[PDB]
Amino acid sequence: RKVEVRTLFDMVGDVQGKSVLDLACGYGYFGRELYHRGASKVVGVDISEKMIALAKKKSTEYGDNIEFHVANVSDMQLNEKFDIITATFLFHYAKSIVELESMFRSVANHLKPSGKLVAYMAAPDYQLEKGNCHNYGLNILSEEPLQGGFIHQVEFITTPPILLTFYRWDRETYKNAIHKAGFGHFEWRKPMVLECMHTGLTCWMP
Ligand SMILES: Nc1ncnc2c1ncn2[C@@H]1O[C@H](CSCC[C@H](N)C(=O)O)[C@@H](O)[C@H]1O
Repeated sequence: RKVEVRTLFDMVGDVQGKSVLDLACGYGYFGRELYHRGASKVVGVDISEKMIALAKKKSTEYGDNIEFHVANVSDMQLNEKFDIITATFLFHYAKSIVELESMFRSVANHLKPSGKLVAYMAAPDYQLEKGNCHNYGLNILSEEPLQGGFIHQVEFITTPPILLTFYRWDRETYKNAIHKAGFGHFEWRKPMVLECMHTGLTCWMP
């Protein structure tokens, strides 16, 4: 998925001298890559004690300067604003519209004026009835309808196979969440390769 990574790095653009906050950072893969492209500062946040422990361990192996915090994005307080916030596969862990809105509000509160959010999530549009994504390597096992989205149980065709639950919020739910948070504008980023897929989201503060 080169164009996914390309779009992701295109969505972020130039990071030279930019402060980056990596939300749902895991062991800090993405923030670390932006550290090597000349980010002035990188901070990582994840809700998992396990992931942040492994992140700090990896930073030791790399001898990098990256700061890691255990926090829920919905109520995190770093007492600092950043040029760029990355939130790849964070928002489909939001179990409610209120939680989704909490997360966007928290992102906005940590953005410098004219700062941008770069996100990637399960396509808001996707409905099971349209067709399953076996070809893409993602098996949709169950669909539970929510007010303004769906709960999807997804099996990734791996060995062993693993089952993930996505809260797939529709475009309108996202638009309202982005609006309430006080973003100036945003757009959906959906690349098309020549010779089911996840969607990018870029949001700019005034
Ligand atoms: N409310 C929340 N706040 C912060 N991190 C969260 C969260 N809910 C889930 N996460 C974290 O989100 C991560 C998703 S997997 C890692 C995603 C990573 N940004 C990437 O693109 O590769 C998990 O590590 C999980 O612990």
